[PDB]
Amino acid sequence: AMRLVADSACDIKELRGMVFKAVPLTISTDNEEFCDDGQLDIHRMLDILEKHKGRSYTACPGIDAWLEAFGDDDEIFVVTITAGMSGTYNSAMAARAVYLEEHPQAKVRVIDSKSTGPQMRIILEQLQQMIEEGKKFEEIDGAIDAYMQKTRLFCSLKSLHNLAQNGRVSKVVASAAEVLGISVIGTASSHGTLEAIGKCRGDKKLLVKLQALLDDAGYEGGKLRICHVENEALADKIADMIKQAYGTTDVCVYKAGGLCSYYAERGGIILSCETK
Ligand code: NA
Repeated sequence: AMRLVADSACDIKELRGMVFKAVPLTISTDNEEFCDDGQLDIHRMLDILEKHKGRSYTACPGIDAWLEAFGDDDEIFVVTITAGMSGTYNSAMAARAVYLEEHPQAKVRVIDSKSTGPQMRIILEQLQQMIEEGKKFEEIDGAIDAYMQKTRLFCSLKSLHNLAQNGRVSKVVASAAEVLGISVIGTASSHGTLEAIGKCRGDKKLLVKLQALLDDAGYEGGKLRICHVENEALADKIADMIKQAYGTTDVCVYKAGGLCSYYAERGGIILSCETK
């Protein structure tokens, strides 16, 4: 009975039909720690941050939190946010090291998603599908990396202040979004970093740019996952556009978790898809 584990950048807390545990990251100011778990009031956190004048920070999970999440299962897949932008992958590898010294029959694969959010979700769902198909651990461990090559992520961000203050995007890139009504469109790069594609004024222009990006990426109507930070309206417009243009039936629109809400910011969208 295999176990799936992911950091909270995956935005989800359950995978119906699977054994799954999310491991919280933490967002902090000088005054308060926000743990990205079931207790988090994200709307309140965003309100605090929008009027907070000082620096804010994020932290990866402790080794103890990973160990708790592994439980005592002998076959575990762990999906992490990109090693290109976070120490999360390393923390998971450190926890795996301890776990294997404590569980002699265990197999644990840590997967650097090279991404975040909905792309981590798509990976988790594919792991689930292969497990349900009866594939063995070693088959899944090989195959998931091949599957990941046929997935992409795009985002549209209305503010990149939190990314920029934490050194995760260049100032020049972030400055575009400082203008009211301008968003920055990005993709997950081959190095697992945020690659800015361009700027965009308004929802309709974003829909057209995304359609062009999806076409070029080899999108042909496969699985599509869209998370949003208090922008269900835009996420629903994107989903409608994609259904109409590509005939997609496997679509889910859902809310971002704490970590993705912090870095994508209010208004932000992130989407991931399977490609040919
Ligand atoms: Na903006």
